[PDB]
Amino acid sequence: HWGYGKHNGPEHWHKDFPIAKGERQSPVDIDTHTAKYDPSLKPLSVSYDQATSLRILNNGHSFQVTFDDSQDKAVLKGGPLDGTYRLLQFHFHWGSLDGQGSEHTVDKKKYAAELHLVHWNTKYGDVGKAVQQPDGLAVLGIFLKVGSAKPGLQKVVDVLDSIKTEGKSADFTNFDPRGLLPESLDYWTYPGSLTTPPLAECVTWIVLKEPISVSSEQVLKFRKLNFNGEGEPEELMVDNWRPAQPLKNRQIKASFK
Ligand SMILES: NS(=O)(=O)c1cccc(NC(=O)NCCCCO)c1
Ligand SMILES: NS(=O)(=O)c1cccc(NC(=O)NCCCCO)c1
Ligand SMILES: [Zn+2]
Repeated sequence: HWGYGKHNGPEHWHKDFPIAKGERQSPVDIDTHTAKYDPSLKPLSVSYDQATSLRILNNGHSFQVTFDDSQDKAVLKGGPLDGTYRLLQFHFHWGSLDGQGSEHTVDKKKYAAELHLVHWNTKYGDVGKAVQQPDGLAVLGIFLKVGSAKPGLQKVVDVLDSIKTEGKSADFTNFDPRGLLPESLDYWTYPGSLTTPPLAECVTWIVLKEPISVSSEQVLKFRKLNFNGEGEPEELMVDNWRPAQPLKNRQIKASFK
């Protein structure tokens, strides 16, 4: 199957997912001197008060926390978005070294990791329908920088021992994703895609200006996860990021000056 190694990684994906070479692929480099401030962009509305987390799981390419999206509990609205998008899951991408790991870059700078909070457009009824639409998903991307610890991440970090290998999952109820946000909601936005197969061109990307700070010990625990399943040769889950893709006929807009 696909992965992030030399024999199944991003340079190979197009052979099974030809949209990998499409017109609105993600991630991209955000050139801060080419992004345009758009004073028409509304502030984001992050309404996570009623979020209901369910499980945390190792799916062989990241770890993911899932949420009950059977009704408008945790939603993302405003910003560039029309209508209401429900939080479905979040997951991360990270590096083997602190100078790499993020998918988006800022002026070619790579961050140690990147958080993706994945939301789907309720007008399409279910997520499978949404992924077929150019405005079906909104992913809120947040950079992780190595510095002080992020207290709202520690509960995630402390359970990763229990989902070391692909296919493992654990209960992860009563987790508050608001603890993963930075102070500012200033953002860049552009139309793009999923950054993993199937690479569907269905995502409004909203990337926050302000990174969150996580400690070295927190990101070390990401790097102890495994791509493999139990009983298989161990392969550390590191460098699960796609590099920046051609911007092509797109403009990145900024909500701030
Ligand atoms: N899904 S994909 O990235 O297009 C892809 C393309 C080519 C091979 C793979 N999987 C592979 O196993 N490639 C190398 C073979 C190692 C066999 O044990 C996935
Ligand atoms: N990395 S991302 O653009 O935020 C994103 C968001 C939502 C879905 C995906 N891609 C996938 O879930 N691919 C399915 C992989 C099958 C095993 O879990 C990527
Ligand atoms: Zn992602």
